[PDB]
Amino acid sequence: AFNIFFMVYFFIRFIAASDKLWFMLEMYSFVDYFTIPPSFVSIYLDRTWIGLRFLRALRLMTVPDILQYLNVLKTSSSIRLAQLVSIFISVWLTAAGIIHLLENSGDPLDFDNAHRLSYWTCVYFLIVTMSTVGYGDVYCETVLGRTFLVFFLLVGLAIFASCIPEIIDLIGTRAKYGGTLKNEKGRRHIVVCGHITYESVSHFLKDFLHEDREDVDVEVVFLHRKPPDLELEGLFKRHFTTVEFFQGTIMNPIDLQRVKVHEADACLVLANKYCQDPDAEDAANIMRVISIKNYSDDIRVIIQLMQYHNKAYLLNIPSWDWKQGDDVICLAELKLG
Amino acid sequence: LKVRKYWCFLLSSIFTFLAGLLVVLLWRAFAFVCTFMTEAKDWAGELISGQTTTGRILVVLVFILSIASLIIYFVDASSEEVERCQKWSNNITQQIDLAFNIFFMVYFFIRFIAASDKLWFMLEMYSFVDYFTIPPSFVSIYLDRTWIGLRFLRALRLMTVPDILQYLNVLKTSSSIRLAQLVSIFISVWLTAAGIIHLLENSGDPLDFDNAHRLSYWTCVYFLIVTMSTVGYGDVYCETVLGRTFLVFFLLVGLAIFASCIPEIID
Ligand SMILES: [K+]
Ligand SMILES: [K+]
Repeated sequence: AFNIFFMVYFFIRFIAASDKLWFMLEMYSFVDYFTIPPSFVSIYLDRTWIGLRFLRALRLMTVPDILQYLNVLKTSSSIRLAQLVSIFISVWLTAAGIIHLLENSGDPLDFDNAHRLSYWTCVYFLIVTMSTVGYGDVYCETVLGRTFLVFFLLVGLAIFASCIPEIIDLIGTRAKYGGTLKNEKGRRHIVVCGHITYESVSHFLKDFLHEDREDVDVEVVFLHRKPPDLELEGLFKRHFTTVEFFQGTIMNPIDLQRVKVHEADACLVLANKYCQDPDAEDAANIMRVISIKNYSDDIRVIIQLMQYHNKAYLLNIPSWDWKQGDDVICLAELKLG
Repeated sequence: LKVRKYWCFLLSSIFTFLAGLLVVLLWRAFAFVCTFMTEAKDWAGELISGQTTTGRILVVLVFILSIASLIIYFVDASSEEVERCQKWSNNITQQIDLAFNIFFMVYFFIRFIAASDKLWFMLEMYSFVDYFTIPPSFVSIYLDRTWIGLRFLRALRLMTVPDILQYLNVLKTSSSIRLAQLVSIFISVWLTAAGIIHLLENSGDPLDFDNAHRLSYWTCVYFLIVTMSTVGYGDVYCETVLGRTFLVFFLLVGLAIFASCIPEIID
């Protein structure tokens, strides 16, 4: 009865097929031609067999398509991985049906070397074959069945090594720096932004995390746009308990939320001493303070400034208060002073 | 074995596991429209954020004795019987496992009483194991019969072992800690899966209860070590239908898990 409105269902595909010839070998139509006549088989001789109806498992490859219709998996990335698992299950199940048929029926010549195998065993047979484990407790005995194992392993390995090594490998790779800063009860921390290099961070960490400093625990959060290099990565490893790095920009409001600016005690901005244009570096550093002050008014900001004449620009910020704790460290004025 | 009795033992595990599903979800959300607070601050440091003695002392007695609980589980794991009956008065180890769990099932209370998340804490990995092992403690007290149980899940406590190593400063470097993490899950998953294999094979299928193959825990660990390496000697293999279903699932999820983190961080 299910096939009654399925073999007329194929008619609507065949009646108005755009390609009258290329539609002959289409994957979904190919299965039906081997399953529709079996429907007529059980009506003229009163005898039914296992048949090729196990090929209906190939309809599972359309299952992810309906999931798009129901909006279960809206993202395209999830759809692509949902595709591959659909063929994997469909191929695994339809091959077990072939194994079940090629073993229980037996060879057409002698019809005596038939081994009783269950479909629950056939799926267990192939799952350990694909994993290349090979327990050997269950194995194929029919000559025709043995020929399939030789072919299907050969075509299966080639198919496995044709798409998975190129598209599955891309999905696995992901970034290692990111995510919201971990929160702790009674956690005091500061945010350091600006120029983040080895010989600049190390000097600051020597004094801030000094050996003889009396016991106060303040975490240090570094927010730099570029990922750290190997020279600086080792420095963070030696201070893993008190120093954490996050990839982002202090100018991005989203990245400000990631480092929990409003929870920070103070914000520190470092200046690039080796810059061709000190005025350009100072302008960028000052503009970082504006972003921090815009996000939170009552935040303490300490900035390294290259030139003395750029101090006046920081006074133009309405939220900049020297009495509240904001302070400017001018390298040129202090060094030559 | 007169009649099956592990079904109600698991039902008791089901009762307590689903008890949190009912006692918590029915009461928490009613107070929004219109002690717990003090002890939570201590418990956060008493269990997790302990530096010198608030957390370390409590942590030491939960994983060392869990390993001891695993050790005393091995002596009954090596036993041929899966559900044996014995007088629980003065056995060699029947008193200790219950006694160890006596201050473990009230230990879970301090986690549950002052849990920051009343609902999200239901499925946490360490709390998930207890809900399937705490009611088994009550199992052996009302019918005088003890079985293999789900106490093999205590092997998942080995994933906390590297955390204590940080407390004792055995592995100071962060790089050594990261690799020490991965080996901890690898051993914990390997041992806990062997316990499932031991239970799914010795107990047998619930329907017929005749196709049960005698397998030892020493054999089960050897069974999976060659399966993970994809060698497959075949000298030992699973015969139970339920056990065979696990091999199909665990290889599939194991290969996906193996190919999800090792290729990116181990490399
Ligand atoms: K093999
Ligand atoms: K093998």
